Amino acid sequence: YPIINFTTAGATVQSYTNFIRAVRGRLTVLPNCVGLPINQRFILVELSNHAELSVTLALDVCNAYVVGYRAGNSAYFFHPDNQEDAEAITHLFTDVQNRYTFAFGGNYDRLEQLAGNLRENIELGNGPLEEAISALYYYSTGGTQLPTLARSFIICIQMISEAARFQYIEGEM
Repeated sequence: YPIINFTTAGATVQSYTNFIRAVRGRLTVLPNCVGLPINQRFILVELSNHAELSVTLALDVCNAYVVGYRAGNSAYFFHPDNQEDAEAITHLFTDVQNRYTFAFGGNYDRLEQLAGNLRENIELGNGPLEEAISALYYYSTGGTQLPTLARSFIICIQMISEAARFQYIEGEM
Protein backbone atom coordinates (compact mmCIF):
# COMPACT_ATOMS: atom_id res chain seq x y z
CA TYR A 1 0.00 0.00 0.00
CA PRO A 2 1.12 3.61 -0.64
CA ILE A 3 2.95 5.19 2.34
CA ILE A 4 2.36 8.87 3.14
CA ASN A 5 4.81 10.42 5.63
CA PHE A 6 4.19 13.29 8.02
CA THR A 7 6.17 14.57 11.01
CA THR A 8 5.12 17.08 13.66
CA ALA A 9 8.85 18.02 14.04
CA GLY A 10 9.18 21.47 12.44
CA ALA A 11 5.69 21.19 10.93
CA THR A 12 4.30 24.15 9.01
CA VAL A 13 0.81 24.92 7.67
CA GLN A 14 2.29 24.09 4.25
CA SER A 15 3.80 20.73 5.25
CA TYR A 16 0.52 19.75 6.96
CA THR A 17 -1.55 20.98 3.98
CA ASN A 18 0.62 19.04 1.50
CA PHE A 19 0.23 15.99 3.77
CA ILE A 20 -3.59 16.25 3.68
CA ARG A 21 -3.62 16.87 -0.11
CA ALA A 22 -1.53 13.70 -0.56
CA VAL A 23 -4.03 11.65 1.51
CA ARG A 24 -7.02 13.23 -0.30
CA GLY A 25 -5.41 12.31 -3.64
CA ARG A 26 -5.57 8.60 -2.75
CA LEU A 27 -9.22 8.58 -1.64
CA THR A 28 -12.07 7.13 -3.68
CA VAL A 29 -14.94 8.28 -1.51
CA LEU A 30 -17.83 5.90 -2.03
CA PRO A 31 -20.71 5.25 0.39
CA ASN A 32 -19.35 1.68 0.56
CA CYS A 33 -16.18 -0.21 -0.29
CA VAL A 34 -16.83 -3.23 -2.46
CA GLY A 35 -15.51 -3.03 -6.04
CA LEU A 36 -12.06 -2.25 -4.75
CA PRO A 37 -9.14 -4.68 -4.56
CA ILE A 38 -7.49 -5.17 -1.16
CA ASN A 39 -4.14 -4.32 -2.85
CA GLN A 40 -5.27 -0.67 -3.10
CA ARG A 41 -8.04 -0.50 -0.48
CA PHE A 42 -5.82 1.15 2.14
CA ILE A 43 -3.48 4.08 2.54
CA LEU A 44 -0.69 3.87 5.09
CA VAL A 45 0.16 7.04 6.99
CA GLU A 46 3.39 7.05 8.97
CA LEU A 47 3.29 9.63 11.74
CA SER A 48 6.35 10.67 13.72
CA ASN A 49 7.00 13.34 16.33
CA HIS A 50 9.91 15.28 17.95
CA ALA A 51 10.61 12.29 20.22
CA GLU A 52 11.23 10.37 16.97
CA LEU A 53 8.44 7.98 17.89
CA SER A 54 6.56 6.63 14.90
CA VAL A 55 3.17 5.02 14.26
CA THR A 56 1.56 3.95 10.98
CA LEU A 57 -2.17 4.50 10.55
CA ALA A 58 -4.17 2.34 8.15
CA LEU A 59 -6.76 4.45 6.32
CA ASP A 60 -9.65 3.01 4.30
CA VAL A 61 -9.55 4.66 0.85
CA CYS A 62 -13.34 4.62 0.69
CA ASN A 63 -13.97 6.93 3.65
CA ALA A 64 -10.51 8.10 4.85
CA TYR A 65 -11.17 6.63 8.32
CA VAL A 66 -8.62 4.83 10.51
CA VAL A 67 -9.25 1.07 10.53
CA GLY A 68 -6.20 0.32 12.71
CA TYR A 69 -2.52 1.07 13.24
CA ARG A 70 1.01 -0.15 13.79
CA ALA A 71 3.47 0.75 16.55
CA GLY A 72 6.75 -1.14 16.23
CA ASN A 73 6.04 -4.85 16.67
CA SER A 74 2.33 -4.48 17.41
CA ALA A 75 -0.78 -3.84 15.34
CA TYR A 76 -4.19 -2.74 16.65
CA PHE A 77 -7.47 -2.82 14.73
CA PHE A 78 -10.92 -1.41 15.48
CA HIS A 79 -13.72 -3.98 15.50
CA PRO A 80 -14.61 -4.47 11.82
CA ASP A 81 -18.27 -3.71 11.09
CA ASN A 82 -18.54 -6.76 8.78
CA GLN A 83 -16.88 -9.94 7.39
CA GLU A 84 -15.46 -8.23 4.26
CA ASP A 85 -13.58 -5.72 6.46
CA ALA A 86 -12.75 -8.45 8.99
CA GLU A 87 -10.67 -10.32 6.45
CA ALA A 88 -9.59 -7.20 4.51
CA ILE A 89 -7.68 -5.93 7.57
CA THR A 90 -5.75 -9.23 7.83
CA HIS A 91 -3.72 -7.94 4.87
CA LEU A 92 -2.52 -5.02 6.99
CA PHE A 93 0.86 -5.07 8.75
CA THR A 94 1.27 -8.77 7.86
CA ASP A 95 4.88 -8.85 9.12
CA VAL A 96 4.00 -7.53 12.56
CA GLN A 97 4.49 -9.90 15.50
CA ASN A 98 1.58 -8.94 17.77
CA ARG A 99 -1.97 -8.43 16.41
CA TYR A 100 -4.99 -7.25 18.33
CA THR A 101 -8.55 -6.40 17.32
CA PHE A 102 -10.59 -4.30 19.77
CA ALA A 103 -14.15 -5.41 20.59
CA PHE A 104 -15.29 -1.79 19.97
CA GLY A 105 -15.40 0.23 16.74
CA GLY A 106 -13.50 3.39 15.75
CA ASN A 107 -16.50 5.64 15.21
CA TYR A 108 -16.72 9.01 16.93
CA ASP A 109 -19.62 8.02 19.22
CA ARG A 110 -17.68 5.01 20.58
CA LEU A 111 -14.42 6.93 20.96
CA GLU A 112 -16.13 9.86 22.72
CA GLN A 113 -17.73 7.36 25.13
CA LEU A 114 -14.39 5.58 25.77
CA ALA A 115 -12.61 8.91 26.42
CA GLY A 116 -15.51 9.78 28.78
CA ASN A 117 -14.09 10.80 32.18
CA LEU A 118 -11.25 12.55 30.44
CA ARG A 119 -11.63 14.26 27.23
CA GLU A 120 -13.61 17.41 27.19
CA ASN A 121 -12.48 20.33 25.02
CA ILE A 122 -10.26 18.15 22.81
CA GLU A 123 -7.72 20.64 21.48
CA LEU A 124 -6.32 20.00 18.01
CA GLY A 125 -3.00 21.20 16.59
CA ASN A 126 0.60 20.14 16.14
CA GLY A 127 1.18 19.86 19.91
CA PRO A 128 -1.82 17.54 20.46
CA LEU A 129 -0.88 15.38 17.42
CA GLU A 130 2.66 15.09 18.78
CA GLU A 131 1.31 13.86 22.10
CA ALA A 132 -1.27 11.64 20.35
CA ILE A 133 1.52 9.83 18.45
CA SER A 134 3.28 9.02 21.76
CA ALA A 135 0.00 7.82 23.28
CA LEU A 136 -0.53 5.51 20.30
CA TYR A 137 3.04 4.18 20.52
CA TYR A 138 3.06 3.61 24.29
CA TYR A 139 -0.28 1.77 24.24
CA SER A 140 1.65 -1.24 22.95
CA THR A 141 3.87 -1.31 26.10
CA GLY A 142 1.23 -0.63 28.78
CA GLY A 143 1.99 3.08 29.10
CA THR A 144 -1.33 4.33 27.70
CA GLN A 145 -4.75 4.01 29.34
CA LEU A 146 -7.87 3.38 27.24
CA PRO A 147 -9.43 6.85 27.72
CA THR A 148 -6.14 8.49 26.64
CA LEU A 149 -5.96 6.10 23.66
CA ALA A 150 -9.53 7.09 22.66
CA ARG A 151 -8.78 10.80 22.90
CA SER A 152 -5.60 10.21 20.87
CA PHE A 153 -7.55 8.36 18.16
CA ILE A 154 -9.98 11.32 17.94
CA ILE A 155 -7.08 13.73 17.46
CA CYS A 156 -5.62 11.62 14.64
CA ILE A 157 -9.00 11.08 12.98
CA GLN A 158 -9.99 14.77 13.08
CA MET A 159 -6.59 16.08 11.97
CA ILE A 160 -6.05 13.45 9.25
CA SER A 161 -9.06 11.34 8.15
CA GLU A 162 -11.64 14.09 8.62
CA ALA A 163 -9.36 16.77 7.15
CA ALA A 164 -8.75 14.75 3.95
CA ARG A 165 -12.40 13.72 3.75
CA PHE A 166 -13.61 17.32 4.08
CA GLN A 167 -11.20 18.54 1.39
CA TYR A 168 -12.26 15.73 -0.96
CA ILE A 169 -15.92 16.74 -0.62
CA GLU A 170 -15.25 20.45 -1.11
CA GLY A 171 -13.03 19.34 -3.98
CA GLU A 172 -16.04 17.86 -5.77
CA MET A 173 -18.12 20.96 -4.80
